[PDB]
Amino acid sequence: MIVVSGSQSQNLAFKVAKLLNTKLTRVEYKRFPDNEIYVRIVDEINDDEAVIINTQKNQNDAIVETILLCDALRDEGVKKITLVAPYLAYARQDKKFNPGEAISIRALAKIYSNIVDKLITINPHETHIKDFFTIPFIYGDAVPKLAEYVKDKLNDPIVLAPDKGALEFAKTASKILNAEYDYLEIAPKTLDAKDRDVFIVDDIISTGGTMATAVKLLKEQGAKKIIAACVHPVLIGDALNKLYSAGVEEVVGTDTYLSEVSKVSVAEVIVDLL
Amino acid sequence: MIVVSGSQSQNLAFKVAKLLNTKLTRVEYKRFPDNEIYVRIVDEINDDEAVIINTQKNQNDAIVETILLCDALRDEGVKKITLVAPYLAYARQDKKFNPGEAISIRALAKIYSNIVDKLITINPHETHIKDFFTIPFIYGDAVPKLAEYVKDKLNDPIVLAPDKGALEFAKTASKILNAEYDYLEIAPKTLDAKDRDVFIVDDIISTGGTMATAVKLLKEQGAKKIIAACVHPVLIGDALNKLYSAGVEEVVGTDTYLSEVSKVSVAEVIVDLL
Amino acid sequence: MIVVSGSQSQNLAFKVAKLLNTKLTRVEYKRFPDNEIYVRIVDEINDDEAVIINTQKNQNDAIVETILLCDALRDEGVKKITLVAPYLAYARQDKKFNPGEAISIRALAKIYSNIVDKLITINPHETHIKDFFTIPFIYGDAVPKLAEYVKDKLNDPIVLAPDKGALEFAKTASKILNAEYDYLEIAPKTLDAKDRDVFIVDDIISTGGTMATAVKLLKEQGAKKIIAACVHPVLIGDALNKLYSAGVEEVVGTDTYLSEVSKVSVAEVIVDLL
Amino acid sequence: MIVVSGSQSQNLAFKVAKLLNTKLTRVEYKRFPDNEIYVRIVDEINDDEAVIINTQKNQNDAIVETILLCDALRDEGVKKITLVAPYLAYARQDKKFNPGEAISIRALAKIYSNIVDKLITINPHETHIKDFFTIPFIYGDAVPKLAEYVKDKLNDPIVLAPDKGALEFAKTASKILNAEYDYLEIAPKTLDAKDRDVFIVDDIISTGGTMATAVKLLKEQGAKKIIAACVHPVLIGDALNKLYSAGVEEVVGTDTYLSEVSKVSVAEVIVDLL
Ligand SMILES: Nc1ncnc2c1ncn2[C@@H]1O[C@H](COP(=O)(O)O)[C@@H](O)[C@H]1O
Ligand SMILES: Nc1ncnc2c1ncn2[C@@H]1O[C@H](COP(=O)(O)O)[C@@H](O)[C@H]1O
Ligand SMILES: Nc1ncnc2c1ncn2[C@@H]1O[C@H](COP(=O)(O)O)[C@@H](O)[C@H]1O
Ligand SMILES: Nc1ncnc2c1ncn2[C@@H]1O[C@H](COP(=O)(O)O)[C@@H](O)[C@H]1O
Ligand SMILES: O=C[C@H](O)[C@H](O)[C@H](O)COP(=O)(O)O
Ligand SMILES: O=C[C@H](O)[C@H](O)[C@H](O)COP(=O)(O)O
Ligand SMILES: O=C[C@H](O)[C@H](O)[C@H](O)COP(=O)(O)O
Ligand SMILES: O=C[C@H](O)[C@H](O)[C@H](O)COP(=O)(O)O
Repeated sequence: MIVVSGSQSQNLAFKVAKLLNTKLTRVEYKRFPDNEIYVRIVDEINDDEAVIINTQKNQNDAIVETILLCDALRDEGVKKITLVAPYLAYARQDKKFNPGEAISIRALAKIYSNIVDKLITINPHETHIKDFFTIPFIYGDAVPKLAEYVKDKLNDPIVLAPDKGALEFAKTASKILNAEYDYLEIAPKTLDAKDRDVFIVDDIISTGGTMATAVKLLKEQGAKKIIAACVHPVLIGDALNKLYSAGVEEVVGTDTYLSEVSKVSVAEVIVDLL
Repeated sequence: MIVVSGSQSQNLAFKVAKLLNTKLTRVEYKRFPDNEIYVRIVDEINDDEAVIINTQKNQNDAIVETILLCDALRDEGVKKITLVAPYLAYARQDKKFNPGEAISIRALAKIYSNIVDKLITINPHETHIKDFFTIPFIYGDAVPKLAEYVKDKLNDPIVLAPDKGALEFAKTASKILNAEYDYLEIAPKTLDAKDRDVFIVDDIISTGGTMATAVKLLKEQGAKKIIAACVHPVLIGDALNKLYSAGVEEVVGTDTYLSEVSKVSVAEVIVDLL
Repeated sequence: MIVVSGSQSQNLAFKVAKLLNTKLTRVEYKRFPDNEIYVRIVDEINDDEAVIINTQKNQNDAIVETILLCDALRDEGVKKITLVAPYLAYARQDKKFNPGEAISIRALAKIYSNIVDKLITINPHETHIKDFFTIPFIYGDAVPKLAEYVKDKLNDPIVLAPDKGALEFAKTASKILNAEYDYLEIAPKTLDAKDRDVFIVDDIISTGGTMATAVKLLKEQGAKKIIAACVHPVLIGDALNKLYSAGVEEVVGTDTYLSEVSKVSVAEVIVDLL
Repeated sequence: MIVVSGSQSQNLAFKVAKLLNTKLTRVEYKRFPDNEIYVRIVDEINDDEAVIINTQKNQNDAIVETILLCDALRDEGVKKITLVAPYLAYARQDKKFNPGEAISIRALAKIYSNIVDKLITINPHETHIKDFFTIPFIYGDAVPKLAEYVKDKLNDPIVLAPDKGALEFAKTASKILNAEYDYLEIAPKTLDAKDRDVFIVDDIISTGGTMATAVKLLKEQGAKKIIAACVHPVLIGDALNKLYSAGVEEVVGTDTYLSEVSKVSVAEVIVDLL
């Protein structure tokens, strides 16, 4: 297998290819004057199985660039193309939340199904979206790498899921830290934050309103050191400043989405799925 | 048939639907906080044949937005979807100009072929790109509307094609103005600009280097009033200022690509192809 | 005086320089790889009084590009620089609408005051913002050019201001069309739309919610042909589609802000203010 | 003193305020529908001396946002405002490299001089640009934090400055690693890479052409483990992929400019300058 760097995951692709003990296939990427995307496989591709690693922070650009990379790889032989999209755009469009809406991830699933043979992503908004794929849909989990990152800096804490739906993440981290978990329902459904360190984990932190709320509250409940983590740190606008004011000790996310707090890497999570 | 407005051609769609004596189907379009595209068909769709009019100035956004609109229309019935993309992005990637390059328009042609039943565009960079489509590929011509726009403001001129490859456009306009045509090869292959009004037409004006050159020269040859026209006025950066300095009297383009000189509309050119 | 083209008003600058019977001073503009702005005065500047015409659709880019152009012009002699900013960004920040907010136009007024000797803009959100300038603050009005555009296509109509604060524009247009004016307060404070053509004018159409409302209502009141006009057609997202569905016959704006309906030019309005 | 977070340095501001044992002043930042910037100081400001930390990756946005934050802080009391701009945009425009060009950093220096009382930046392209400021112009150095980062992972290496002008950085790092330094002039002016680990440091890595070259060469000269570092990792386009192919073992930059390799923080470098 050869590893192809997408434009948006050049360092993750490198880390992955390093773990796989492979040389990174040089791939040229540029924008024409009008801004159109240009991809070209510089190195020679003997192997006929390629792995494309390109996250989708810039949703549309990533989608079109992937469509073009596939065309260039097929045209170079490669019988099997595996697409690694750490952050998969449009996954929040599970269903028709209103009449006339378009189920985005479904439409794109159809396209991915005709251009790549396998799709691997990290912590999708919803795993049921696999039903839309006529190809293998793999999803790894980074919560554990997050749990490990903070296990070092939290004195016997309690894991908390901002909302009941994030409970699974809380539990997972809970296991790796040997702590107790629970979720907010506003106050924790069971446990009490009084005088304890807290580790709040969720899959995404977008505007930061969900966490800001949990953080502010937990502090008012007498919690001590609090660290907020998430797989995809979208952190829009002043999200970070929002959490920092709320009192968090630190905010930490992975490199599935570039942010000022993408301290944890999913490189290994990806390698084990290949 | 119903006319669906893409986000990038809202006024052209209106003009077209007006000519077709149809009501414009209200279509909701917005961006989520993270910038993902959101489309929703607000009005009810009884008819089962829709026409999508969305040019691609923002190449990637237009492509993904089209992919989502189709998904929403199929999901609403509509057995036949005709996509009108006045300006078709990635059409300059005709072939592999180097080993390892991706034939962009080919890859996207494959996608258009699986999501729409027919594709109509105005003055593609190359018409041979139809070979890539497993569906009807129609291409109209706006040169005539351009010729008509200036016939009014040029005292017995001569039509000129910047390069030999733009000759066809020159001739076409030439016919509608009853003037003589020719092309630059640097000087006009035959005719002479001395003391005459000149109408230079080409399909695209990107950086403006091609025209700036023709204009500067023709002026040095004693040409009088010069008007530069093109179907797609990409006009990147200081392109316009470049031509104005060169001495053009006016620059005029159509509405297939929004610019400060999109004075001519292709609405009717489109209607006749439907 | 010499006319300097900003990057965002290249065609307006040309039209203005044409009316002033002057040659447009060639100005180079480009972006470095990292996207920083680069300006260079290509032609020689003997005259010591320059006029910069650069609207601010891309607010921040326009502000910094203006800051750099001034530096280049002073460095070339030019004792007096007049800045023409058809659309003046940040003008909606009149005052502190909340404790801790920044009065944007005030901060920028201070900057304009130290880099240009005179500022001319078309239809500011609020004219009181002149108090913030330690230099001459001129503001022209395009409503008349708008009134003239439609006088040709509306059978004895009535001018309407969407809100009481847009009354002034309604009246102005009212005068040039000899029709009666009035404003919505929801229904017209006096006149009745029943069986009449309507011309609704306002200074800005952003999301389109204000007009969409007026249009829908007036139609329900039995109005006939309706045309919506505005000086600055910001028309965000699906604004146009919104108005078209509401039933407007046409939407028309000026070239102070590039849109698909910038059919009217303020070139002359500007020339008379110089 | 209070620490104000700019939108582009929210995490660095937090780290700095943490080191300063101060609470981060909550600052609201958002974009209106048309994209204009909106800033509001949410918390109360008793102290009359503020420190603004906002790097300029998005050059123009950062400049205007700073102009607005100052206006809001003065309006809140604050007699002294210190601006920390880790990465200072437009610093490469030292002088007029051509007739008619604008000395960008000079024009902006004038503005910074009238809105802030002190300016602190990390590793400017040129320090002579201080001549343009009528206020205190401080510049810290991150090379040492970079040297420290790699001292841990390089077996007795040699520090190399890509070009003679980056020599100073090489020497600095050289001191902290006790290794020998030198520069490329193509080959190293003195030392030889044969069988040795190499640490190449420069202030900026933009397109990556400078380093890619050094790396490729040094490898051809038999160098072993090579690590490339820089203060500002602009890393445009495929820059990283370019270096990785060239053979670098790792690329590392600071958080003055967000990138996928901003592993080293300048928080402390900044704190010591306050
Ligand atoms: N990229 C996005 N950002 C924010 N909201 C989204 C996005 N994509 C879809 N949505 C909406 O988010 C809501 C998600 O509901 P849920 O999955 O239950 O959290 C629906 O109203 C979706 O239309
Ligand atoms: N969007 C674009 N802008 C500029 N050049 C392009 C674009 N798409 C492709 N090209 C290149 O333009 C050249 C076109 O050659 P031709 O079609 O003969 O004019 C080839 O080197 C293409 O790779
Ligand atoms: N560019 C903008 N777009 C939308 N709203 C804005 C903009 N600039 C300021 N505002 C806000 O618009 C409101 C305008 O009130 P008014 O001037 O009475 O219409 C205040 O809450 C301002 O903060
Ligand atoms: N942001 C930038 N990116 C790339 N080049 C720039 C930038 N700003 C200025 N320049 C140009 O870079 C060259 C720098 O020369 P030097 O400072 O000797 O490396 C001059 O021709 C400048 O006009
Ligand atoms: O179930 C979990 C929710 O989807 C996330 O908590 C939510 O998407 C995060 O959004 P925000 O940070 O803007 O509150
Ligand atoms: O054959 C015609 C050429 O393709 C066009 O003249 C060319 O694409 C226009 O480009 P520019 O205005 O940047 O010179
Ligand atoms: O007084 C007039 C109002 O300021 C305008 O009607 C308003 O700003 C237009 O905004 P929108 O088109 O988003 O409703
Ligand atoms: O003196 C040092 C040079 O300014 C830098 O080496 C240069 O600016 C880096 O540019 P690039 O990575 O695009 O070669």
